[PDB]
Amino acid sequence: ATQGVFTLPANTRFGVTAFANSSGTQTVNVLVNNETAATFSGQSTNNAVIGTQVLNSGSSGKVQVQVSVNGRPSDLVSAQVILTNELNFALVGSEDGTDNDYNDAVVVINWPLG
Amino acid sequence: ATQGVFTLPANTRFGVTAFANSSGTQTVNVLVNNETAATFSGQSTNNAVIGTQVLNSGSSGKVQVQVSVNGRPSDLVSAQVILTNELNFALVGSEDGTDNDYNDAVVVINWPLG
Amino acid sequence: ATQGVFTLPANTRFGVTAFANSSGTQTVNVLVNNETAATFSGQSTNNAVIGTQVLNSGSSGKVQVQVSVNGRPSDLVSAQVILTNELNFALVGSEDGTDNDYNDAVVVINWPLG
Amino acid sequence: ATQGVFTLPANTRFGVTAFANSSGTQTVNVLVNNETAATFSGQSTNNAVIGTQVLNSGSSGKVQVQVSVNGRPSDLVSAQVILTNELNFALVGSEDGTDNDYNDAVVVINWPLG
Ligand SMILES: C[C@@H]1O[C@@H](O)[C@@H](O)[C@H](O)[C@@H]1O
Ligand SMILES: C[C@@H]1O[C@@H](O)[C@@H](O)[C@H](O)[C@@H]1O
Ligand SMILES: C[C@@H]1O[C@@H](O)[C@@H](O)[C@H](O)[C@@H]1O
Ligand SMILES: C[C@@H]1O[C@@H](O)[C@@H](O)[C@H](O)[C@@H]1O
Ligand SMILES: [Ca+2]
Ligand SMILES: [Ca+2]
Ligand SMILES: [Ca+2]
Ligand SMILES: [Ca+2]
Ligand SMILES: [Ca+2]
Ligand SMILES: [Ca+2]
Ligand SMILES: [Ca+2]
Ligand SMILES: [Ca+2]
Repeated sequence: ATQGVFTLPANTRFGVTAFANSSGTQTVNVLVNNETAATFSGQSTNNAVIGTQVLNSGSSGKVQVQVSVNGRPSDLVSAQVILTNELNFALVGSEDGTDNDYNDAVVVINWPLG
Repeated sequence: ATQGVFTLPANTRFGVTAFANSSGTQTVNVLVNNETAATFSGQSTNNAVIGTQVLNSGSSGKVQVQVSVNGRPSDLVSAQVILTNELNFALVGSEDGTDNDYNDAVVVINWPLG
Repeated sequence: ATQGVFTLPANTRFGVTAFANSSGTQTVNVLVNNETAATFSGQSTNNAVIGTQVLNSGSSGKVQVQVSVNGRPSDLVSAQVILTNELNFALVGSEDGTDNDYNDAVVVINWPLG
Repeated sequence: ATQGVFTLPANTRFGVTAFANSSGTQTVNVLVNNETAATFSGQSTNNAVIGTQVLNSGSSGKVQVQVSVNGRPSDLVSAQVILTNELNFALVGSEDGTDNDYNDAVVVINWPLG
C-alpha cells in the first residue's frame, strides 16, 4: 500500500518536522501538489530535529513525504490520527537498513495551526 | 478519562517535542515516574518548536504530560499509535481557551530512538 | 474535550458496530445531524456484537455516539484513524463504572463502504 | 513494511471482527502463534460482519491477519491505536483489486475484554 501521502484540507497551513535516528544522513522531501515545497537533511542517532517548516497545502491539499539516504529511497510507514475531531497528525517513519526500527527519519505533520 | 499519561517500555529513551499555537505563553511539563523531567515554554501562533529533548522512561515507564497557561491547567486530549508493530507515537493536544482547536500546545513523544 | 463526535464526508455511507463488555446493559445511540439514527442495546461480558448497521452521514456529515448504562451516560474516549489515506476508522470506548477499562461498550465506525 | 501482525499481551482474550466490502468473496484467517485460530468467509458490498469471535492470544501473544479472495492474497494495511492508555484497537484493511479503497475486508481486533 502507498504510504506517506496525505490529503489535507485545501489552502491550509500545516507544520512539518523531521527527526533522525540512523548512522546515515537523512534527506526528507515534502511535496505539495506533486512539487517540492521543503527539504531537510541531517544525521543523528539521538532524535535530533533535522528540520521544521510551515507550509500551505494549496488548492489540492495533497502532501507527500519522501525519504532517501545517500540517494537510496527508504521504505515508509504512515498513518493519520485525529483527536477530538479537530487536531490532526500525519505520521511517517522510514527504514534505510535491515533492522526494521522504521525510525531512521521520523516525520510529523500537524494541523491546524494558529 | 485521564489524558496525557502513557506507559512506555521501561528504561527506554524517548523523544519529546512541543509546538505552540496560541496567543498565550505555553508551559509544558513532562513527568517521568511522577517527577518533572523536562519543562518547555514559549509563545507562537506559527507552530514554533518550543522544546525538544531526549529522556529515559525509567524503571516504571510512566510518562505524563501536563500543560498550563498563566498558571491554569489546559484541557488535554491524547492517544498512542503504533505503526508496523514497532514504531510508537504518543500524541497530546491541549486547549487554553474557548475555540476548541486543541493545538495551543501540541506534544509528540516518539520511540524507539537510535 | 468532547468525545464520540466525528465529521464524516457529506452524504457518505458508513458502518457502525457496537460490542459489550460489562455486567450492565449497554444502550448505544448513533446520531446523524443531531438526531438519533440508530439505537443498539444488549448485555455481554464476552464482546458480543450488540448491533451493526449501515447509515448515511447526510448533508452535514456530523455523527455522534452516545452510550448509557443503568440510566446514566458513560464516559467516552475516542479517536479517528486513517490508513493509506483511504480507510477511515472512528473508534469509541466507554466506561460505565469504576475500573476504567473503557470497554463496557466499544463502538467502531468505518468508511467508505462498498 | 510488514502489515497485519500484532503483539498482544500473553494469555489475554481479544475480539476479532471482519467486514466485507467487495464483489469478491473474502476469506479472512486469524493466526495465533502462527496457527489458524479463526476463519471467516463471505461476500458483501454493504459492510456485513462476515464473522466475529473471541480468541486467546496464548503464550506468544502473536496475532496475524491474512486475507485472500479465492486463494489470491490481498494487500494489507494496518495500525494499532491505544485510548486512555488502556483500550487497544488493532486495525486492518485489505485490497483485492485496483481501486485502492482498502475496505474489501476490514478487520478489527480489540482488547481487553470483559
Ligand atoms: C545506527 C543504525 O543506523 C542504521 O543502520 C539504521 O537503519 C539503524 O536503525 C540504526 O539507527
Ligand atoms: C490566537 C488564539 O490564542 C488563543 O485564544 C488560543 O486558544 C486560540 O486557539 C488561538 O490560537
Ligand atoms: C463485569 C464488569 O461490569 C462492569 O462493572 C464494568 O464496568 C466492568 O468493566 C466489568 O466489565
Ligand atoms: C465492488 C468492487 O469490488 C472489488 O472490485 C473491490 O476491490 C472494489 O473496491 C469494489 O468494492
Ligand atoms: Ca533502521
Ligand atoms: Ca534507526
Ligand atoms: Ca485554542
Ligand atoms: Ca490555537
Ligand atoms: Ca468498566
Ligand atoms: Ca468492562
Ligand atoms: Ca478495493
Ligand atoms: Ca471495496
